[PDB]
Amino acid sequence: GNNVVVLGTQWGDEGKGKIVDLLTERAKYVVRYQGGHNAGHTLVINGEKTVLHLIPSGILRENVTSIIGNGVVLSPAALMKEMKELEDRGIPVRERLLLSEACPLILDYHVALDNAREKARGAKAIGTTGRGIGPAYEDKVARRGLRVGDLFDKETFAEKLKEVMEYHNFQLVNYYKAEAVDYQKVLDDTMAVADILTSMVVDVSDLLDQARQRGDFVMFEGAQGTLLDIDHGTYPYVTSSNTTAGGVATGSGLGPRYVDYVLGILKAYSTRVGAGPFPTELFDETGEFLCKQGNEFGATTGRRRRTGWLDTVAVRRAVQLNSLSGFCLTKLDVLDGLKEVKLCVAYRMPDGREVTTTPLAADDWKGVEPIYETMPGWSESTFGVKDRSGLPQAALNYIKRIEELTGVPIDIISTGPDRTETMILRDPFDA
Amino acid sequence: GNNVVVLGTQWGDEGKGKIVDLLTERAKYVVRYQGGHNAGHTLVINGEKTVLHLIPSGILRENVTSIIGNGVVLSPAALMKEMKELEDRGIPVRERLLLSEACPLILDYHVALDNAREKARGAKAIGTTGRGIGPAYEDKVARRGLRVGDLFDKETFAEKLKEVMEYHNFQLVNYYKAEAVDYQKVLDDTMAVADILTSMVVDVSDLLDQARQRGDFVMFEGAQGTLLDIDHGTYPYVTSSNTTAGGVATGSGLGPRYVDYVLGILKAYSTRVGAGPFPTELFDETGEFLCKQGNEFGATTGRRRRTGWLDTVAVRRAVQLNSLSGFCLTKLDVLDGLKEVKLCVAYRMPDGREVTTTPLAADDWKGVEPIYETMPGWSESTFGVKDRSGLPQAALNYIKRIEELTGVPIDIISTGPDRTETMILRDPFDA
Ligand SMILES: Nc1nc2c(ncn2[C@@H]2O[C@H](COP(=O)(O)OP(=O)(O)O)[C@@H](O)[C@H]2O)c(=O)[nH]1
Ligand SMILES: Nc1nc2c(ncn2[C@@H]2O[C@H](COP(=O)(O)OP(=O)(O)O)[C@@H](O)[C@H]2O)c(=O)[nH]1
Ligand SMILES: O=P(O)(O)OC[C@H]1O[C@@H](n2cnc3c(OP(=O)(O)O)ncnc32)C[C@@H]1O
Ligand SMILES: O=P(O)(O)OC[C@H]1O[C@@H](n2cnc3c(OP(=O)(O)O)ncnc32)C[C@@H]1O
Ligand SMILES: O=CN(O)CC(=O)O
Ligand SMILES: O=CN(O)CC(=O)O
Ligand SMILES: [Mg+2]
Ligand SMILES: [Mg+2]
Repeated sequence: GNNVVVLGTQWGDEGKGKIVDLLTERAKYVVRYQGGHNAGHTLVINGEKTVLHLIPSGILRENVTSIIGNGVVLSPAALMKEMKELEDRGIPVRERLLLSEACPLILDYHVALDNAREKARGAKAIGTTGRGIGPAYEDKVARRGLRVGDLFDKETFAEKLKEVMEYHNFQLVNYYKAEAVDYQKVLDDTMAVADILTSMVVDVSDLLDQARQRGDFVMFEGAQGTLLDIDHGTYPYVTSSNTTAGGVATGSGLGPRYVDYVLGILKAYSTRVGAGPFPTELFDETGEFLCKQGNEFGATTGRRRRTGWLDTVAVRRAVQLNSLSGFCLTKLDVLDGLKEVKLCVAYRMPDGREVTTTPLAADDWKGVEPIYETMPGWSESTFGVKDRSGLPQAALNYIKRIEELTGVPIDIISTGPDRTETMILRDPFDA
Repeated sequence: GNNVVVLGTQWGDEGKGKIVDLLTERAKYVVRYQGGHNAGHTLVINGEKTVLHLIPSGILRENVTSIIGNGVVLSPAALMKEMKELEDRGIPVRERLLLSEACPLILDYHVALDNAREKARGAKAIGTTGRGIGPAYEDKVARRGLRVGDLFDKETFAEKLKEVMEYHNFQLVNYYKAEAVDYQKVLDDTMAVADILTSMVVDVSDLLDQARQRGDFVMFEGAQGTLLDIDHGTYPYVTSSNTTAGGVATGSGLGPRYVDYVLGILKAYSTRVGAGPFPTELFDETGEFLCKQGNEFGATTGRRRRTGWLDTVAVRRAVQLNSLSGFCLTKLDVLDGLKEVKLCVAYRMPDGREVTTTPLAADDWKGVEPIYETMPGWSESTFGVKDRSGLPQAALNYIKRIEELTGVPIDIISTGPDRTETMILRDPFDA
């Protein structure tokens, strides 16, 4: 179909950035619909690396108009920092990026709050990226938050900013005993980039509606992953937005009935950065192997990622929540050399029951044990293979099993960080 | 289709409760996906009235399983209050109601906070229903909020409740100078109903997925209305949840691609309860007429509702945001006796431009003027008419014009508060 959603079926870092950059060759628009700069999407073109955070992954293509939708919490600072970094590399961001006036603004005090809250949790810290994401979504739903639209009146903005900061600082100092955030500083930093930021404003809801009516190709790019979903993830160890497919509509304004295909980015194994339940987590040599071979370190915080086997129980939950149309199996090449590979096919509950369904809130995942199916690995190299024909049978079997267990086909297979180290068996845009 | 969404295309109170109760005769499930008890849905069967708030509008049908989805903020108090009221009237709520463990809990301190925040806004008060809705969504996205799932461990719950209340009370007394909320009282009130509440818990995401695979008829019932949407409504004069169609997926767990038909409940004229922009608002005799004839008073707060002409510009925004399949025109009977009727077809911006599109944030609606198309009214009574044949031509013309202006057909016409005072031209379930 014309409207394709690319999102993470696990705990993020599945390879959304690459696949979005890969598939947008035919797209007219690329749209981020939730999250903020907590995301870290890595693109590699002819060996050249690019890490995006707030800026959509279609920014490297000039035929594409990248769009930061209303569902996104936007940090003017982060935007300018990335804009300048990309512009110095020949990417004219301002010319291909548009954003929603309904976007909530992330400012310094949000970060201070983020840090304070994480501190107060002590050993039970969520392990946020400390980018102020949570607090920004909080001011939004509370209805005191600032939005891009507020910037259109420099005067009234300063007033609104002043009272909201008086509100937060009171808490930062009196309740948390932390430094206060300077009103004037935040006002100046923001005012220094107001004209640039506002010149990219557009009515995204309307734009996407017109694009749909014209049959334009639109790609929605998700951030984080399904199990980090504020509603359906391992609460409270989740992000504060809806990472699941439903967030596409709320975060862009496109009517939900206009989603044609949902592509789940599925990593051949599992990773998680931040605290929280991880049934198939490995602490042995294999885990260490995955981390090393997969270069698993947060593209945003650089923190070492927790590793584990692919979890079919957890992935099946992602199938139903996102009404997945197909998967894109990534980093299959990272498993090369393993004597055997395992995939969780069931959970052994603390009371002894065997289930094929996942617990909701984090607490409920306690004591849950993974039940594995063990398959033969392969010594052959699959790195960069662009044809299923060039893959070992053990790998094909592993692929087929995943499909059988999930009931969803694997339409794309990635064998390397580069845009071309991939094999598209079925393109979402014409499927 | 099998999955039909019924939601408000305006500012709420369009008549969602009636139409849901009307159409669920063929439904297996009815699902609320956002909001809380701030909603007020009025059902009238053979003259008998029922006002629901938290409880879905399919509760009066025994063949229907009502479901409070995860997107809903749930007040244990409100639930029990409604449960007992309905049970004393022969409606065995506990036997036909199921709810999500992922639902955030609304407790007394949320109400206190709600009241405090509204006080702090002074003359710029949002005009919330003071039910604690906003604060509950705030604790949720912040990830400190309590959920139905937490109730499964009475011990750990008290601990979690204790620390979150210490957090909020600090603010209530030190920052707002308001009374504190008693921890023990909240703990006892909640514990007094824990067993009842938890006995209705079910995995809603999974349930709806199985129901979809079986082809069961599912009706999603929205609360509030499109322009009250936290993202797309007249911010900050909106509710704190996504009232638009996209909220169906995030608030229930059903994959977005599984929405078959979206039915927009459209009142023949406009009403708004709470502060905020209202372009076609009438302060004359006609406005007073609408209020009186339409018995316009919040079914939840009893507050007099602001009235005005039907706004096609604002409604068109609802068309695209919700990817509407059709409308259900309600309270056509309330216009009987008017010499002429008007419908806004364009906006005159403050700078002089004529536009057919709506402003986003409230501030941006300032100075906006409505441009009307005036049509002849009708003296004939349309109350209770169950056949389009029994409607005056002027009414048919008014109906056709609405369709022409919006590009969406009016599949149902309501002519009275009773379930039967209606005419279904096309049923969403088989259309
Ligand atoms: N070996 C290998 N690396 C890949 C593949 N696809 C992506 N990567 C790399 O894996 C990492 C994924 O992290 P990240 O970019 O945070 O994923 P995202 O957050 O989903 O965009 C990046 O460093 C990519 O360059 C693949 O198929 N094979
Ligand atoms: N005259 C008339 N009243 C109606 C009709 N449909 C519903 N009502 C009444 O209009 C009111 C609508 O308010 P409310 O129930 O809050 O609407 P909701 O919040 O969308 O469910 C109720 O008192 C209904 O009984 C209709 O077609 N005609
Ligand atoms: O900062 P936060 O409040 O969102 O942290 C809350 C939890 O969310 C985790 N986190 C946040 N963003 C991403 C991420 O984004 P990507 O690159 O788009 O896939 N990939 C992986 N993990 C992520 C870290 C915390 O446990
Ligand atoms: O209490 P709140 O925070 O949601 O108030 C924020 C604003 O939302 C308005 N409000 C809330 N719920 C409803 C409503 O629900 P219904 O019966 O389902 O249609 N119908 C009409 N207006 C409503 C009142 C405030 O301006
Ligand atoms: O690329 C995003 N993450 O992995 C998050 C982080 O770096 O913490
Ligand atoms: O029926 C719901 N509303 O009208 C809200 C209120 O009563 O304030
Ligand atoms: Mg990443
Ligand atoms: Mg109502």
